[PDB]
Amino acid sequence: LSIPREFSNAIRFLSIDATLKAKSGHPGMPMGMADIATVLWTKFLKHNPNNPHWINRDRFVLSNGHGSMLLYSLLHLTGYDLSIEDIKNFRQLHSKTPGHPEYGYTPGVETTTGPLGQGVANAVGMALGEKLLSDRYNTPDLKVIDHHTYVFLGDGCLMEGVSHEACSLAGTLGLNKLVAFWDDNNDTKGWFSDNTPERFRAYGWHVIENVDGHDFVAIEKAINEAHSQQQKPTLICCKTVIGFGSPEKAGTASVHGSPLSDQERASAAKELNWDYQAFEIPQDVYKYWDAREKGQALEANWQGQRNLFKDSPKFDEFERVLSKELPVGLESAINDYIASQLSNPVKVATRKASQMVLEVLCKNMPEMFGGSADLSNNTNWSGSVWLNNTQEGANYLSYGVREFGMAAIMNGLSLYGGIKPYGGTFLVFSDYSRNAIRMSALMKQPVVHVMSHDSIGLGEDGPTHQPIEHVPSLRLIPNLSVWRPADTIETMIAWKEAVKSKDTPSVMVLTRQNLMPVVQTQHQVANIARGGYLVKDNPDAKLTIVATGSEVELAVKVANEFEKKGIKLNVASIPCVEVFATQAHEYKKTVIKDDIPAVFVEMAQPDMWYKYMPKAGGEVKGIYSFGESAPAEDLFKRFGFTVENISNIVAKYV
Amino acid sequence: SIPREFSNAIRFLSIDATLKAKSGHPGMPMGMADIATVLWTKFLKHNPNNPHWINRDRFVLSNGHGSMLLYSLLHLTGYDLSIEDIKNFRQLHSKTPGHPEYGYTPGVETTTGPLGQGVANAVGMALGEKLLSDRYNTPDLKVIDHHTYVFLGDGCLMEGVSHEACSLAGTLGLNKLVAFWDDNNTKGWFSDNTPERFRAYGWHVIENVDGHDFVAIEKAINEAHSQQQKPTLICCKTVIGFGSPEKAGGSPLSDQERASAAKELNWDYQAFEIPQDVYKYWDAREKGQALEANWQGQRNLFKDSPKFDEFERVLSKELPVGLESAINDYIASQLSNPVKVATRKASQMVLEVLCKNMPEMFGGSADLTSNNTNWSGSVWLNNTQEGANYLSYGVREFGMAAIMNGLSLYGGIKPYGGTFLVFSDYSRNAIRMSALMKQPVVHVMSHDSIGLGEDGPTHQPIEHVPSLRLIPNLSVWRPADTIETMIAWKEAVKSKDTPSVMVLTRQNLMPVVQTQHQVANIARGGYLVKDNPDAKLTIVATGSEVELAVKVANEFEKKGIKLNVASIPCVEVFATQAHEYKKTVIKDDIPAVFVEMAQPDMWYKYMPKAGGEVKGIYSFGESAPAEDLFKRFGFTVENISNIVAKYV
Repeated sequence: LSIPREFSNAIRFLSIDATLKAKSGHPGMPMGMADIATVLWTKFLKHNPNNPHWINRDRFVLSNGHGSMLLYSLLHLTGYDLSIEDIKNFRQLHSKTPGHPEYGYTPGVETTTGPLGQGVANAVGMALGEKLLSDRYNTPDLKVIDHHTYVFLGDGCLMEGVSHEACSLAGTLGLNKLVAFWDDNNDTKGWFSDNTPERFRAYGWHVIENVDGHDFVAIEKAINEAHSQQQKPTLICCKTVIGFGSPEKAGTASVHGSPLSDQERASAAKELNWDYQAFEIPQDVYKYWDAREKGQALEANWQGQRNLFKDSPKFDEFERVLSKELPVGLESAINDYIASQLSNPVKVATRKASQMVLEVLCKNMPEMFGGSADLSNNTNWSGSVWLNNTQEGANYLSYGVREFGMAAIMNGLSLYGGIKPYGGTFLVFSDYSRNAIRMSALMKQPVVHVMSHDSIGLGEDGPTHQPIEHVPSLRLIPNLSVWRPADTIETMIAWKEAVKSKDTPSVMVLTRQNLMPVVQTQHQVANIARGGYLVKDNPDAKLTIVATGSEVELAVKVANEFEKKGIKLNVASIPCVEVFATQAHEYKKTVIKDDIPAVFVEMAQPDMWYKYMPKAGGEVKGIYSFGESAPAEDLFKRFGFTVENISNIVAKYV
Repeated sequence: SIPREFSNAIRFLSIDATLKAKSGHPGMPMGMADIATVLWTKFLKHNPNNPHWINRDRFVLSNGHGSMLLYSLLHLTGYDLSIEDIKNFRQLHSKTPGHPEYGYTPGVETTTGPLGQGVANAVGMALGEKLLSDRYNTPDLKVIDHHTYVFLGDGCLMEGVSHEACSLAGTLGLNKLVAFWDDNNTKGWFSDNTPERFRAYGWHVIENVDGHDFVAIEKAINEAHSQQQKPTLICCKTVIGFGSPEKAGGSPLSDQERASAAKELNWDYQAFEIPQDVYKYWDAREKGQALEANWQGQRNLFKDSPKFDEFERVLSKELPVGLESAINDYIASQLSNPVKVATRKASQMVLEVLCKNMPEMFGGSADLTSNNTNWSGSVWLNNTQEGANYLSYGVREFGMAAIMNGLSLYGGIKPYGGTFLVFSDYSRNAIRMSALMKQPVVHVMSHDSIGLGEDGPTHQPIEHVPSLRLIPNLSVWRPADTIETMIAWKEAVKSKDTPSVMVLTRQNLMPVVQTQHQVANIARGGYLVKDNPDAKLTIVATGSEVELAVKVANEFEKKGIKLNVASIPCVEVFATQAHEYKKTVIKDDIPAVFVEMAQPDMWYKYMPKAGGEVKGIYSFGESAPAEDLFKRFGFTVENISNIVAKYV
């Protein structure tokens, strides 16, 4: 039953040989962690290479940088559809083997890593997912969800603040099926001197210190100990030698950089008694590693549980949430809400409009899992049950003041399956969580990032809290829909589009201050989903005011003033530029007519609006400075967002 | 020895100001008033008549929902912050904005709002004191010697940037830094053993200090001062809203609740009324004026020392007189001896010159270990303190940026620091705060585009350049070659009130600057690399795309068609130029094609009357060698020529 080093050395040589060929990538960390990986993957991991999508598989995340070949080696050796040729094309065009692992095509890659720290937070989100689905669907007689989450992490991950956010939260939530392995291979002394075990005990984790990461038996015992934990997530502190097996390179961290020379490879092969040439793996080694037969048996055993679940009360819901389809009754519920708003219009902040909408969505969607990062701006609904207080039926989480951690955990929840996460903070704090938002876009995960307090209209908190560049800065991120609704019906349509989206995350940009309703007609409702539409449509319009969010009501008031003077204006609302940009050419030119001027009005940095300037010309009115601490009314006067000032601008053209 | 009446003064100014503003939070000031009273009246070395006194202790309020605590302290000790100012809390143009802002309010050391960063700024200020004291003190004469204090709250501790800054402060042994934690009456989301965490960082921790017991507080601060090697965290148990019968344990109190607190705390004064005995206890002008006068004598003893002139120059924020000639010589050398290098390498070559001439420059990078931020004279603080002019911050991009803000505020130090451009997403708000605080920090950002190749989409910027151009008061330089890189760095170090981002390539680039007439216009942010009277179209480009534009123009030249080529190394500076110049560089009556390996939607602003189009990138990047990516994304002489050929 003992594991010969030969079997782990297969990882070391595939990693060395691949990086040498690519002249790019790093073999040090894979050489350091190969024995740990061998024990975990061959003695514990529950997985099926023939079905990387098996819903009860253990989840594995490689969070730490460089060392991508560790994961590709594991997937190849165990029999996933990742070939020796793919390994020979590590870091080349379109391959299954990019320099950093990418979720979505390579079989068995659970998340996209590269930026440090976020892999650990994604793993936290995956472990939370397992907890949530097991709670939702298991019964005393039948467990259909029951598995672990494993993550490998390094010193760089531990230095990153997002690791503090995610691991502090993992400890509070008691994610006992989360097991982390730290590659403790240390020049870090000059800048990294934390007592890491003490830090993790401070988070309420179980910590296993001083595990020899090159001793197969010690590693196995540590994993056994981790499995016995009923209450706390576990950190296994694995002492390793970076570049283990290389007499010349072992322990230098220069091996954490460049590939090995031809001569160093041969020297490593001598030191390790490895008899094989580049990319050659003997059949004996493949025989130990291949997990196809065992994995088929594991899934077949679990299928027995799924069959027992057939026809149970929550079976149809389970199938539906896993399929990612919306409930059949949602459309009718949404139309009823919109009809109610047309009948009895209200003047409310869009943060409140969003809360009213979530009452409708969450009643109808058991998969929705909300949250907020504070010490909850309208992210809760009447039926919210906070996981902080209650395990039973939990559908909401207060993340504390952890904006980046919240965003990266939600990426893990989205990847996990059966869950539609959304989570709120003030829009300025998108600066803290920015790269996790980008990652939701890159991984095509339709997370909803709810961002309140969207402009100088928030008033007295002042310039540190007032967004200026934020809305357009988020518009620049590929594959991210930025919705900035004007009123309760625009807010409903924006959320509908956001939850319907299969592959694109959204930002929901919401006001502090109350706004008068602007949508008047059922005809406008379908056009709101087109991202831009006419609030005022006059055949003899002389100019278009184009606005979003809180500026649409300002535009209407100005159009009212000009109406009195016998001058017709059009008013266009563009609640989502990204969506509007994809519409038909003819449609876009009906909303922003090409042969009359346009004035673009938005309380944000307005340079991007010149893209939409009609042939007839016009100008943009935005904000280019930081804000000020004052009541909202005084700020609107100071920055020129007044009926009088916008009228004076329009007057230049008509 | 301290009557509660004297700390209750902070409580009532805070309650009364927030009630009048109908905005703001009196709870935290009510909880921390006794801790602040001991600190400020028994320990803080300061001069209300000169908030810029070089050897003052620095105080930082990191925590939110507590602005009135700081305004009360400044007012009572005698700073130029009046009762009238306090009556205008949160009102337009007042000296008492809702969150403290550096620059106008006297005695406010940093701008705080977003949580966690105050702590990192304080770490930077304590690092600053250590650097200047190492540079200028001798065993016989201490010119710089003072403490750094920071108040912080639960939200600050939950933020990741607190982990980055406090981990590093422990490693660096900043023993003159003392932090106070408002551990007030949330285990559902915050259950850390905070003392154990801080001991794990190498801090000295004082637990269970009663925050309403004046004697216990003073004992704790004395204990912190005895620390020779570690920064100290003092854990203070407080009652939020302390003094209020209805609220004790962020909304302004009602008139009725104010009257109640007053009865409870035995405060018999009206709104904003402060009695003589309170001012007599608190006012610090006499003791402060003498503190400074004494020190200005130590300063005068320093007058004969070899490092005195330098000390005075860096505190003044003046550049050395020989710098201008050194830079010109460099530029003339490059025109005489062109080389094809990455701008990352050009930047390192420039720093050789700048750092040799400017001892105040303090570099750093965020890694385990291709920014090229070190120069041959680099001495890493991680290895030795004697002569240290560089720090490895570890994998701590946000903490590095926030610490650099603290170093810049501190004085006598010109920080710059490097990470990959994509990771500006991690440190983004600290970059914004450098802009808001008018601190001329240089944020050095390498690996600027899909040109970095194999590391792939998680590492390749797309939206980053334009996303940073949107930040108010931030100059984004994207130089094309060695001379543009030198001019960009020159402008960045000359800037008094505006931070810069230096955007640099991984991959090599051929020289584009040819003449001194061009050199003279690079500092205008945009200029013509090729200027032809018969030009049919302009290719407008930045950074690595300028050489592509030049190659395309040279191909058209062979067929008898002349093009203009404009290089725009800094859009923010170009935008400030005269109208005539901008419409000369981008000639208004011929089409333009904008070429840049970034999201290009902002370039429509510069489209000439004659029209044209943009060529940028709208998708994520990809893992492949750079040459293969340029073919897929269309950044080739062939494709750009095909676009130009639509117009000419």
